[PDB]
Amino acid sequence: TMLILLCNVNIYAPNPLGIKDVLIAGNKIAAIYDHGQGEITIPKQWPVKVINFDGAILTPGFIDSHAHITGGGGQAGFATQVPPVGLTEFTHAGVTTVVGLLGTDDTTRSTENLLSRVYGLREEGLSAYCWTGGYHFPLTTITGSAKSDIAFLEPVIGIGEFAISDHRSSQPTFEEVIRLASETHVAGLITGKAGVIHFHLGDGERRLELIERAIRETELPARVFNPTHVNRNKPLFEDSCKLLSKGCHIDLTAFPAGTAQPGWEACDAIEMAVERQLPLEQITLSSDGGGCLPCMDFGRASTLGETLVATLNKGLSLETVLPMLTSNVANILRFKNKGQIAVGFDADLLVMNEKYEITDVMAQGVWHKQNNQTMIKGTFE
Amino acid sequence: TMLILLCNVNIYAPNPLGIKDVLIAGNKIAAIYDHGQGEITIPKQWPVKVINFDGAILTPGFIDSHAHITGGGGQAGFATQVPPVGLTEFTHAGVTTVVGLLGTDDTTRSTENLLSRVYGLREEGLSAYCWTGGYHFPLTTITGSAKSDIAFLEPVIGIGEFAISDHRSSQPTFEEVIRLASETHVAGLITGKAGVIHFHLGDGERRLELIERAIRETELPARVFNPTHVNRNKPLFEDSCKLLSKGCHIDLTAFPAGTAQPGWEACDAIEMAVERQLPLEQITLSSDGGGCLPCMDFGRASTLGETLVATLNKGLSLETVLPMLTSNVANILRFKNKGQIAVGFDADLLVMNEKYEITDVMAQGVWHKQNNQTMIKGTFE
Ligand SMILES: [Zn+2]
Ligand SMILES: [Zn+2]
Ligand SMILES: [Zn+2]
Ligand SMILES: [Zn+2]
Repeated sequence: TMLILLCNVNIYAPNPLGIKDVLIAGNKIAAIYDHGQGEITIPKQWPVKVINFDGAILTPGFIDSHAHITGGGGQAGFATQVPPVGLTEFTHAGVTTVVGLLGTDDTTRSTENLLSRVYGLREEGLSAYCWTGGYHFPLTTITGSAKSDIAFLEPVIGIGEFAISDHRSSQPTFEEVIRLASETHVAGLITGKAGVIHFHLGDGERRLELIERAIRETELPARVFNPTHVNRNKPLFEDSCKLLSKGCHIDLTAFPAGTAQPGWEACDAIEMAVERQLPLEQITLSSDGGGCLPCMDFGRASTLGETLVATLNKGLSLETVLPMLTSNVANILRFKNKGQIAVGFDADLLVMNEKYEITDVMAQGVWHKQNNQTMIKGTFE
Repeated sequence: TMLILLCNVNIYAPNPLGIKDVLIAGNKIAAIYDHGQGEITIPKQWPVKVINFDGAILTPGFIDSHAHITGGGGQAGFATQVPPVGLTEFTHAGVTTVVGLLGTDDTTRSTENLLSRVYGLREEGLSAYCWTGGYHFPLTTITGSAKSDIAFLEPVIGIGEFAISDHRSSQPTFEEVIRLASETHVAGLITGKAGVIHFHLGDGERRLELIERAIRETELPARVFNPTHVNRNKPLFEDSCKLLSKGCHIDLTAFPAGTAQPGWEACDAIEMAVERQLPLEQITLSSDGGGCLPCMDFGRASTLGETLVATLNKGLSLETVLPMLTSNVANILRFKNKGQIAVGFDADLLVMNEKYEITDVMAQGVWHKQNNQTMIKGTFE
């Protein structure tokens, strides 16, 4: 029903708030206040559903900035094209907002395909956005330019998974890179949208030279450049840590456990960042859901949960790591109503048990999972 | 604030519900129930503005399907280009949703201009959509076709205002017209949007020939063809009335003052339709706000309210005419959450005094005018 009162929840906003009651009205968070020792009087004509959670952890929904919502793959033949990722693979992993992109195969797939799937997910009740462009240069777009795509297509927030330091890249020059960045950046001012360029990094030894040079040589703000897969190898991760002091957000990939290659598992990279006193608000985590992870090995949204369990199991506190999946991502992507359990924000939230497994998932004030039961399924699941 | 309680309100939903209290949650209507007297016990922890309206009339907000949000004109030289229409021109006149369009000048003005203004008005708190094309063939678009415009640009709902039977038209062929109709119609299927073509009618003796012919010879549903300015002359009005038996929605223009010229004032046309027992659900009214009205007059949204008052002073009932500004528009344009005062619909509401003047205006749950005072101005008003 439209009003939902969630009683007795231990809120991580991601900041710890202690035990609270939270009123949801429509798709928004309407109130948060201390859990009174008795009950309240609710006027009878108002339809309100009341649920007592007996102190269970309450969290913002995860914001996954890197999902191949159309499916990725296609890098070892046509038969390796991954089908579309279903609604429940996001929601049951706790992802209430997704940002889709094309990757390596931006030749058989189009931005048309990508944006249609975005709207699909929106009709099914998920919050969804996307990146235009892909790995390659010139860019795959709808209207012919990144600038026009970001200006005129509401869900498109930036340029994404644009490849550098990778054998599958377009070997882009510095001039090409800073022109692209100038286009997302200015379109972001025009629209109020992220206006970032989300870089795919591979294993090339030039690492982040292009980004380091752009920031040094140019007036482009550091935040415009958002590299991902930064834990994929060790030298890269070191450079990415250094990159933090310029102002860049950096994005770890939650690789399926024991597949982090010769780089760092995301949980180890997080622990290292904490030990080292790095600015944790500039670090994010994404799943690479629907992507292939080449030597075939498939990305899925549930690795966010597992990375989080693995960090907690090391003795890191929930408040230290949770912003990496929530408020840190909302910050760089300019999702002003997401990523926080606070009055006026969207009612995107998760409930977890003592083991940190996600039992309940609400998106836009509507339950997609409840008491560990799927409430909402996608059209063809 | 997040919850607002409207007490003692005489609801026309548009259909008369009598005296109610109405609870607003965020941007939605959440409860409607019998007023009664006595307590109302609201929890102290829940922020709720309570407002008493002493029995005053409450209606849905007006939906204006035909507004030059960028300005129209340009038909008697370059100095006659109307400037953009400020937010309050819509809200002070009770328009909570607008559908913008290009007119005669789709040469120096672009869909990019139009769409940018849609997004402008959304940022200021109005609900706004638009038609792509404009008078002329080939169409003025962003992407290169209406099909892909309607499919990929969320606020674009169809094609309009496409000219037939006018000296300023492109003299389109029947083949040209039904091809455009197939385009919006199919895009309406793909997207769930209106999928209509909104035609400008001129004073040509051929009138609605091309639409009559499309409906008779093709499989295209009648609702796809949506002529406006049907009251501009008397033969055209007779023919448009006949067209209602085919299933089409027809659109009256609220010409100002005594400017209906050789046709009918919208108030008379409406009276005639009620006397003739035509299907009134298929009749709408739009302002042409920001347009030029050459033989030269100016459209403005406040003609809507005037036409309403003029029709009630004829002895017509509010519930008979009100749907023509609200629910009948929402129906043809497939604005499933607009046009009605009902639980689950968007909180777009007007309050009127006994003289049918609009004293309050709410758009998406936010007050733009309260107690005869302007609460929100456009960025440059
Ligand atoms: Zn990648
Ligand atoms: Zn990827
Ligand atoms: Zn016209
Ligand atoms: Zn017009």
